[PDB]
Amino acid sequence: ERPTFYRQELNKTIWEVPERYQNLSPVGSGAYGSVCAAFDTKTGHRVAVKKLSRPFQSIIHAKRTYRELRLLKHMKHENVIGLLDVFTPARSLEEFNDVYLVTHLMGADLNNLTDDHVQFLIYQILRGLKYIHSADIIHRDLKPSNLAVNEDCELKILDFGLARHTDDEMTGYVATRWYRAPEIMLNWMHYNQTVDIWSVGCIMAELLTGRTLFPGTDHIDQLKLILRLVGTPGAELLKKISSESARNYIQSLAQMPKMNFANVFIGANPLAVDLLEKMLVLDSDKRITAAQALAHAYFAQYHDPDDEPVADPYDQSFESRDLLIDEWKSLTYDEVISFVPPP
Ligand SMILES: O=C(O)C1=CCCOc2ccccc21
Ligand SMILES: [Cl-]
Ligand SMILES: [Cl-]
Ligand SMILES: [Cl-]
Ligand SMILES: [Cl-]
Ligand SMILES: [Cl-]
Ligand SMILES: [Cl-]
Ligand SMILES: [Mg+2]
Repeated sequence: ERPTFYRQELNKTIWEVPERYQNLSPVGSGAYGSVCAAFDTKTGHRVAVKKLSRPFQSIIHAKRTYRELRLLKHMKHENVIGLLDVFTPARSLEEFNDVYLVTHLMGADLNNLTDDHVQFLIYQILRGLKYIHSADIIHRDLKPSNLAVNEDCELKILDFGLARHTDDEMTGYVATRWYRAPEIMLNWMHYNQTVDIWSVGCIMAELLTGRTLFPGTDHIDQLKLILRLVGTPGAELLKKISSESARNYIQSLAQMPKMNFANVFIGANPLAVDLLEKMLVLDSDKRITAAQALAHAYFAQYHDPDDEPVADPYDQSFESRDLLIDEWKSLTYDEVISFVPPP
């Protein structure tokens, strides 16, 4: 049976939601969309409710809406954001126009530390990342503002199905670039899931020192900071930079050796230094993986190979499919009506 819906004026729009959701109030800066906090009377959770803005206005927007719903419906892991509910007030495909998504309300992020704290926080990021990567999903945007943390230090990874970041968003002295792997920052080559391990290394360093690792003022300044720490590329990696122009620019720089990480991260646990050296490798083929990193001695007090699960298979063949607006809309409607809530 369909629930009863009620209407309220929120975020310059009329919101129409099931009676179970009460005490709606706008929250956040708008970085993830148009979002309200609420109390869910069915589960007892404080929740975040997102109303999608013009979901089917173009082919690009319609496919992005379908992508967000597919990703959120798949993610079922303690250290990753999950979907509590999805709904529409429409009674048929013909009147379907708005989509609402519901998740747990998270109070703070990593921006808002003993060595034991660093162990637990990085362990949880890697546990969630092992799950994400087992489904052949690449996050691309791990950074402190995308990591929700509660009073008991428990952590969830955020940011799935939103618009790809623009060139302007990545320009200048901006946190949205400081965590990016060099091969994606400069479009050196076709990248893969190894980009996310670079980002984890940048996050871990910052928790240990209290300071951004590579706070570049622009793309080139940031590359210079990176190469000073990890060394200039050797002939093996240069061959793999398929961009002719990017390869030529790199060879204009004087060669530099990799620095001594024990003299950069002064006083840190030697096991933390060792792990950072294995994450912050310029050649992405040679970086440690999430599954390998969980078994590193730095995490000995938390690692349990019987409690680090992998994901069900995730079919993303739709990503290479060309459809019309109304076809993406119908696929999205089908995914709304088939949703089954978690236990
Ligand atoms: O990455 C996302 O899609 C979300 C992040 C948290 C804030 O907005 C959301 C609301 C509902 C479901 C998901 C999200
Ligand atoms: Cl209800
Ligand atoms: Cl609707
Ligand atoms: Cl951030
Ligand atoms: Cl992106
Ligand atoms: Cl030189
Ligand atoms: Cl699937
Ligand atoms: Mg993002």
